[PDB]
Amino acid sequence: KNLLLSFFPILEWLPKYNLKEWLLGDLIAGLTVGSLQIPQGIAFALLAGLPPIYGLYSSFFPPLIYAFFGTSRHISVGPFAVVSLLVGSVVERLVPDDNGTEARDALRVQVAFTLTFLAGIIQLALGLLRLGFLVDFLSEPLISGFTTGAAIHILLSQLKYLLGLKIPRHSGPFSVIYSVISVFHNIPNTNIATLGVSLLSFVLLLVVKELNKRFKKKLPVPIPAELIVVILATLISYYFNLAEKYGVSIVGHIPKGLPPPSVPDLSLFPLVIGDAIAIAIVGLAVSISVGKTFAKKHGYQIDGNQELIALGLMNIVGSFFSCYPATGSFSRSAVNESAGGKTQVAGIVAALVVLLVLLFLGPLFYYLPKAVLAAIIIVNLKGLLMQFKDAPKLWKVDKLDFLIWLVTFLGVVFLSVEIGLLVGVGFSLLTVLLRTQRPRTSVLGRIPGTDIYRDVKQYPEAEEVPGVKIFRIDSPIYFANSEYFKERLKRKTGVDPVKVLAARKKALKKIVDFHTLILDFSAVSFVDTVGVKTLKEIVKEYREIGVQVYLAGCNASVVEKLERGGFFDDGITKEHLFLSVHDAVLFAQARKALAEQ
Amino acid sequence: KNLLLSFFPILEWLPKYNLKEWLLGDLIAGLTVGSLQIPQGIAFALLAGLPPIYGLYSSFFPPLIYAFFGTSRHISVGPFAVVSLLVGSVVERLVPDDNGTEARDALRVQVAFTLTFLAGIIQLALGLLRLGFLVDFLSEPLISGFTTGAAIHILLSQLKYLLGLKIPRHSGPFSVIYSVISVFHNIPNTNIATLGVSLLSFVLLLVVKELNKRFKKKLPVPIPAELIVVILATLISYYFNLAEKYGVSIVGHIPKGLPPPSVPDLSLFPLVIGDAIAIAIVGLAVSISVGKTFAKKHGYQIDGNQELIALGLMNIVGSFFSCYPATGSFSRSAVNESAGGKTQVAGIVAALVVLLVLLFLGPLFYYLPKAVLAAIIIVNLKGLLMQFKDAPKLWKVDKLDFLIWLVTFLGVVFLSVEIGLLVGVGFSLLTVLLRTQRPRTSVLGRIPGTDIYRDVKQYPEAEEVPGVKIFRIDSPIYFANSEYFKERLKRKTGVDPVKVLAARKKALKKIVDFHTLILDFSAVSFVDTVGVKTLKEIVKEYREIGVQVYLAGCNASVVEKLERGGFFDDGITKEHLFLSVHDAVLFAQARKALAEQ
Ligand SMILES: CCCCCCCC/C=C/CCCCCCCC(=O)O[C@H](COC(=O)CCCCCCCCCCCCCCC)COP(=O)([O-])OCC[N+](C)(C)C
Ligand SMILES: CCCCCCCC/C=C/CCCCCCCC(=O)O[C@H](COC(=O)CCCCCCCCCCCCCCC)COP(=O)([O-])OCC[N+](C)(C)C
Ligand SMILES: CCCCCCCC/C=C/CCCCCCCC(=O)O[C@H](COC(=O)CCCCCCCCCCCCCCC)COP(=O)([O-])OCC[N+](C)(C)C
Ligand SMILES: CCCCCCCC/C=C/CCCCCCCC(=O)O[C@H](COC(=O)CCCCCCCCCCCCCCC)COP(=O)([O-])OCC[N+](C)(C)C
Ligand SMILES: CC(C)CCC[C@@H](C)[C@H]1CC[C@H]2[C@@H]3CC=C4C[C@@H](O)CC[C@]4(C)[C@H]3CC[C@]12C
Ligand SMILES: CC(C)CCC[C@@H](C)[C@H]1CC[C@H]2[C@@H]3CC=C4C[C@@H](O)CC[C@]4(C)[C@H]3CC[C@]12C
Ligand SMILES: CC(C)CCC[C@@H](C)[C@H]1CC[C@H]2[C@@H]3CC=C4C[C@@H](O)CC[C@]4(C)[C@H]3CC[C@]12C
Ligand SMILES: CC(C)CCC[C@@H](C)[C@H]1CC[C@H]2[C@@H]3CC=C4C[C@@H](O)CC[C@]4(C)[C@H]3CC[C@]12C
Repeated sequence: KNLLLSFFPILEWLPKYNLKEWLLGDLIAGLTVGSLQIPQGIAFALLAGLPPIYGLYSSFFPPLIYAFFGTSRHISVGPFAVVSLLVGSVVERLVPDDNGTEARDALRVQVAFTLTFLAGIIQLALGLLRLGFLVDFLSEPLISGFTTGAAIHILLSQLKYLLGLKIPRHSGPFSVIYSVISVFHNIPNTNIATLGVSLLSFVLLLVVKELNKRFKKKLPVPIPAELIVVILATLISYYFNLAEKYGVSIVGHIPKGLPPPSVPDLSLFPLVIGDAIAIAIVGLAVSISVGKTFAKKHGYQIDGNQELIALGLMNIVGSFFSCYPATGSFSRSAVNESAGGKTQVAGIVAALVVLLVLLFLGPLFYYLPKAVLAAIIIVNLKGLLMQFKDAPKLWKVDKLDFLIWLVTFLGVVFLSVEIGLLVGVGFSLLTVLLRTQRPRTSVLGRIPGTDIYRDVKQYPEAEEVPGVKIFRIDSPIYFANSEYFKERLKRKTGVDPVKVLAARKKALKKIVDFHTLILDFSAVSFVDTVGVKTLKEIVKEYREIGVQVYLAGCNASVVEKLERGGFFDDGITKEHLFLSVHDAVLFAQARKALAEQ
Repeated sequence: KNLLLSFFPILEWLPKYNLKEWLLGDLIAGLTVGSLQIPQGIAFALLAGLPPIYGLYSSFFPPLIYAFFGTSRHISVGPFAVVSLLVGSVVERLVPDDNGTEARDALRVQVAFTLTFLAGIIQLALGLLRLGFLVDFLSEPLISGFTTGAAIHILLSQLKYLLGLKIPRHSGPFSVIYSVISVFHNIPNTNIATLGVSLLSFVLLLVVKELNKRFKKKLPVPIPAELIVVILATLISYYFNLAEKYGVSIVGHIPKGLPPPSVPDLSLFPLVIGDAIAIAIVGLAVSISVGKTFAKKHGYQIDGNQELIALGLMNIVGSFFSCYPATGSFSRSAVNESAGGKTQVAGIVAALVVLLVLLFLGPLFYYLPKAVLAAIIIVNLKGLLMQFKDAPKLWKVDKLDFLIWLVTFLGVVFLSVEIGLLVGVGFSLLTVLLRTQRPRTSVLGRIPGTDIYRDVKQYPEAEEVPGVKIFRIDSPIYFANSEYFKERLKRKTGVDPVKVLAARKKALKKIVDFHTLILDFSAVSFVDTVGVKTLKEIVKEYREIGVQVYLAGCNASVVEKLERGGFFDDGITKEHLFLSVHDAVLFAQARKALAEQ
């Protein structure tokens, strides 16, 4: 049925695939992105603490399962920097670095699989419960700040491998600080051959990227920079024999064959559930952003709920077949699009490229120096570091949107990467309250010879009507701004009804300008519980000094809430609800005349 | 100067004190409230873990120092149940129950003094920084829930002393549950003589309270119930010798003489700063509520800032002279008023009554059974338990105000009393966002033969103007509700400008009803940063399909924010800001006519 085809998009979009103007483009794109996934795969695997094959596994399985369940047409899923950073934190925290290496690595990969499992389950859940609207609450400033912060950590991590130092470090509170000073202390312990192969690597990378960018096409497929750098460097470190002589650290044994089916031991569930929640939220945020970017630009739509289901299935399947959490990324996605990716056929093609390297090529990457992997990670990190361009832009336009960006970024650099995200998100939510908490109240008068009413301060043309004081709040009346409203009503109408009643009673036991306040509720989007209580109070007080309160403006839902909340018995009737300020004004004047006689 | 007289209110209100119609009333009230403070003082001291004299000290010093710095005229400050509960938690947590007794008691009273100190400093601070407006954010449902929850704990605590069991218990997560089952297990270990003196005590208390309530005045001063019950019971337990024979636990030695000046050792500052923050916030909340209640009822005003300074000075002085945190309370305050309290002279008088009992009477309360103290605490707790009457009231009117009450109460009973308060307060703040997050949007039309515009669904009379679509949100446009606004604008105007541009471009590369949207911003109280960005987007999209967007309504502050945020260059000019929907409608129609020719 339509349910089965919507819960497995492949069965809808694959039959309609036109093999003539697309298949060429998707195969080019697949080869381009596979050439990119192999080096980065292994890189991002080291950054995460796991052995190097996990990057090849994470680059093979995820993109397939997403091709099946996925709605986006330009996203490439796989191992991406920030998630790898988060997985790494948890691994090295639950398995410190202290036969021995294989024992530690076995426990490491078990922690990884638990993280992948839980992160997939959370994402799957959210998508089944149709809570995919909550990925809108993750502002773009929030996510810019968080990814830029996380790229500062990932840059500092890869300095140690790039020089050849053997520094231990942490990801805990203020860890970047003592990590950078740790590297400044140990810079005399620099391996010189490791700095050699690092700088050689960067030179070849920038040369090939600039060359294939500026120089002539003469190619259906672009020049794969990272691949050829890994290849030249592994050959150089095998011939000149860097590993054993000069002491340059190399990638270990990469085992041949398909992944082994494994089981995430949920014995570690209470240790890792917190960081699995952070992985899951980061993954959704980044992947769905990218989905939406390319969907907007190419004139189609993604479903946020089906996207959550797809990413969750991909992680859970992967958890079973020896992977770590994948996600989409704007880099691979841009590369996949610029190469001429049209469907998820490109994802399937790229995964077959990683498959043939898992199976055959395999242990030729024995003599690959870890410095060439660190250099690849630093040149990929350009993307996220160029987002510092966004702190001035936000600054100019909206300063609360610039604070979301700064709080999140500082929170991520100079505390934890989990805590950064949490504090950022909280601040993001609070900015809506700070926008609505001192709203813009006004006293309105009639423009002469027109039956429109506008602010009397801002439009000096407008004159107040005799006997009728009209006031207009331009916000919801809720818990955040309701005391304020009642204050500003008593200050801009120039009357406090309880003080006036006190003076009247004092004078009567010893022995106001207006007869009608019209509240214009055109901009009251909603009222909550405190709101209805505050409006009850205002009406009761102004009944006591003998002033009718008419509402002129109320939307349907605000009238229904006022009614449930019991606003329509204490003096006010539903016949004091008018459509526009004018209709209330007329009615007010008329009652006054008919009562004069 | 006026500063010195406002920073020491006594120097203003004391000279003007008329000695003829007031001094009698205040002396009656002072004696009534002192008769109440002695038994309760000692009671609340046991409830807090400290030795019994601390209640007499806390009943003597605080009321004096508040008389000097205080603005309220009917509040009585002193030891009150809920704060004593909180101090007790911290004491027995930092000093578990395991020569030995004096050593433990010395460390106990040191913890107490640190709490009093810090709580006074926090309250003093808040009042100097003029942050006394933040005590408005503490809803009445919040505080009803929290005090009712805390009275459940205080009732369960005093069951053990009332029967004679020797149960240990905690205040940690779900502690009420295992505390009640602990008492159900150990009910066979009931002392029978202790249950005797408990039930005797309650009988005498209810008899004397009912008697002096219903029966004839024949008295300038009411009958002090708690005092005469403590007196009869101590004499009974001395004559019949309950302590040694039948094993009834008694109050220890009450030492004679004034307090010793002490120093709160801030060596414990990092252990107790969290609970000192809870003490401080509870104290302010309760004391200032009461201040405001009696100020409203008697036709004067308190300053919230001067109240914070007064309560903080009182706690800091007291911390030095061997006290534990005091606060106002509605019970003593009601007793002080009903007796005929007119000024803080009543507080000074009551403190002299406690002074003469500290000095002289003193160790006659050796043979006082602790069961008579527990019974006094249970009959005083009536006050706070009758607030369960507030959960149905809130239920009827506002269900979000009923949730604030329930979340806080359940949070306090079935988790910690600190955590209850925190969760309650958070929920309280979030309810304002939930009120304003799906506001009431409308499309407005002109009432025929009137120049007022109101909802076309709710007022079927109103007709839309040709060419002009008028929409009105009734809320702030901030982070919480801004995506919603833009959705409902495209749904109720029946046009999506980006889809319309896409269709137009598709048709043009192969080869809407209106010309003007008027947003009525009369109820937009405020706009925040996300708000200005969302309004930029709407205007830019509707410029692209060739529809002018006019704003008709905006208050001063919303126009200034739109201007800073850069809203007034991307198509919109400040001449598209009108006063009322009518003036915009006229201008819209007119432009359309003048362009037809
Ligand atoms: C993605 C990254 C982030 C991670 C995700 C984080 C996830 C965060 C999750 C967030 C949750 C978000 C969901 C809320 C949706 C809003 C819609 C809404 O509530 O409208 C209402 C329906 O809803 C209700 O009112 C139903 C309430 C009943 C439920 C409790 C009963 C249990 C009783 C005992 C339970 C005891 C159990 C004990 C167990 C120990 C409709 O209301 P209405 O009448 O139309 O008028 C109101 C005004 N509006 C709504 C119209 C504006
Ligand atoms: C130390 C650091 C801590 C970080 C915390 C960060 C701060 C938290 C951030 C808060 C953001 C919002 C979270 C609150 C979610 C409310 C859920 C809800 O709607 O359920 C409701 C009742 O369900 C309940 O009874 C909920 C009771 C508690 C809520 C648990 C939330 C998860 C965090 C737990 C953490 C556990 C920690 C484990 C140990 C550490 C009903 O759901 P509903 O769907 O609305 O029902 C109506 C149906 N429709 C129609 C509306 C659908
Ligand atoms: C009681 C129980 C509870 C316990 C208490 C809990 C306590 C909670 C405390 C809560 C705090 C509440 C106070 C906020 C008051 C609101 C008024 C307000 O902000 O209006 C603005 C003034 O304010 C500002 O904008 C000033 C911002 C500058 C400060 C930071 C600079 C430092 C730079 C580097 C620092 C580095 C240091 C590093 C250190 C490690 C005026 O704004 P505006 O231009 O008029 O327009 C805006 C709109 N409005 C305001 C008009 C609506
Ligand atoms: C585990 C449980 C934890 C419970 C936490 C509960 C959740 C928290 C609840 C949050 C409620 C709001 C708290 C935030 C207060 C903002 C302060 C502010 O305005 O300062 C600003 C900058 O100052 C800063 O740089 C602030 C940096 C951090 C804020 C600290 C808050 C206290 C909690 C710390 C907890 C420490 C924990 C210790 C170890 C546990 C400037 O102040 P300002 O006056 O606006 O300046 C402009 C001047 N006028 C004109 C406006 C006056
Ligand atoms: C998309 C590609 C082509 C970008 C170009 C890559 C090469 C040519 C350039 C541009 C991006 C550059 C890196 C971007 C980020 C940093 C961090 C900074 O603290 C030191 C320089 C360093 C490490 C740069 C070194 C040189 C670099 C790798
Ligand atoms: C270094 C980390 C903390 C990033 C934070 C950078 C922030 C604080 C800096 C970076 C660039 C800065 C902007 C650079 C240029 C201008 C233009 C000038 O006419 C007004 C200030 C303004 C708009 C600056 C505001 C502050 C700013 C946004
Ligand atoms: C203000 C005064 C006069 C109120 C009257 C006090 C006496 C007569 C009455 C009314 C208040 C009563 C107590 C109020 C609260 C409770 C808790 C409940 O779980 C058991 C009964 C118990 C313990 C009551 C016992 C009798 C009691 C002490
Ligand atoms: C026992 C603890 C958890 C206190 C919670 C009590 C709550 C859930 C109960 C207590 C009394 C109840 C109210 C009692 C009477 C009525 C009148 C009826 O026409 C509608 C329901 C209504 C309004 C009930 C709503 C739920 C209610 C408020």
